Amino acid sequence: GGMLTLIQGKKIVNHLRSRLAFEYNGQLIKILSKNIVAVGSLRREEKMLNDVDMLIIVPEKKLLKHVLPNIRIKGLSFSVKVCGERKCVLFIEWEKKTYQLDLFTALAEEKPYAIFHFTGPVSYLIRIRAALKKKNYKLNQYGLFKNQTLVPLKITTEKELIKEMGFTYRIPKKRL
DNA sequence: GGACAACGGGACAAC
DNA sequence: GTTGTCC
DNA sequence: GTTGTCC
Repeated sequence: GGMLTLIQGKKIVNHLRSRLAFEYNGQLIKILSKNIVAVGSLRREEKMLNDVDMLIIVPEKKLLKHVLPNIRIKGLSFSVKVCGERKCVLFIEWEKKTYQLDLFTALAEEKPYAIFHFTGPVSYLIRIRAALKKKNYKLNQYGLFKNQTLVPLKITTEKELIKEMGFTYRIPKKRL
C-alpha cells in the first residue's frame, strides 16, 4: 500500500466510521462509530502514514468469531490479506489507489489496555513494558498481569491506566 | 509419482 | 515487549 | 517443513 498524508488518513477513517458492519448468522450488523477508535500513527498525528489503523470495541466475547472474519465495508472495493478474530489486514481501493487498513478487536473490559497498546509507538511501548517486567508484571493489549493473573485495576480510560501503573500521561503525539 | 488437506514450529508482522 | 496470523 | 490418503 502507498503512503498517506495525515489528513488523507483522517478522511478514510471518517468515511469508514459509519461503513463497517459484520455478517452475523446471515444478518448484517452495523458497527457503531462510538465503538471505533482510530489508533497507530494516525492517532499519533504523524505527517505520513503507512497504514490506517482502526480498533473496534466488540461488546461481547461470543462475537469475536463473527466480527472481523465477516467484516464488510459499505461501498468500497477491497481484498483481504490476512484476517482472524483479532487482527484483519485489508487493501482498500480509494480513489484510483490502494491503501492498507488494519482492523483490530478489543473487548470492552480490555478497551483502555488496547488503546494503550495500539496507539504506540513501539519504542514507547517497549520501555514501559521493560520497567513493569523488572517489577515482575506483564502488560499487553488485554490487561496487566502478575503471577499469571490479571491485576484488577479500577480504571476506565487510558489516561487513568497510564497513571495507575506509575507513569505520567502524555498526549498520543508526544509519546516516544 | 502428482495432488490434495491436516498439522504446527518458526517466519513474519501488528502496535 | 508481547501477541497474532500464516503456511 | 512432515505424514496421510487418495489417484
